[PDB]
Amino acid sequence: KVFERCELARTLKRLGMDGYRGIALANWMCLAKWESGYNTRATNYNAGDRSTDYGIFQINSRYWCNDGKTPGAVNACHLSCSALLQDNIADAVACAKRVVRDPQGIRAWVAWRNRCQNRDVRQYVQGCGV
Repeated sequence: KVFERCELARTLKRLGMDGYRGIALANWMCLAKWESGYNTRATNYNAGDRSTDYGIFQINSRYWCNDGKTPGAVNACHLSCSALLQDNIADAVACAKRVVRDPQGIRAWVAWRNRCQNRDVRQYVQGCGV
C-alpha cells in the first residue's frame, strides 16, 4: 500500500510514534518518505552483503527481521521479514521502535542523516491535523 502523507501521519501518531524515545513525528515521516516513498511493499536487495531492506521503513534483514537467506543474521524484532510487507504497519512500527531503542536512535538509518537531520522537517506533517 502507498500511503498518502497525512493519512500516514495520523496513523503513526495513533501508534505512539510522536516523541518515541525523543523522536518527533516529523522525523519518522521524513524517514518513511526517503526510504520507501510511503510504500509498505518496498524491498531493496543489497548485493554487497546479501541483506535486504523491507517495508515502509526499509528495515534490514541482517539485524532486525528473519528472511532465512541473510548470512550471520539476527532477528532482534523477532519477526519474519514478511510481516514488514503488510498493508497494516503495526508490526513495522513495533520493529522501528526496537531499532531506535539502540544507542544510535534514529541515526541508525543513513538516509535520515542525509535528508532529514538538521533540516526543517515541518513540511512533512503540516496540515495533517496531528
